[PDB]
Amino acid sequence: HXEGXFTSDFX
Repeated sequence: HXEGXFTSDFX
């Protein structure tokens, strides 16, 4: 799970 890393893509 990308816990606290949703912005990963937004980059």
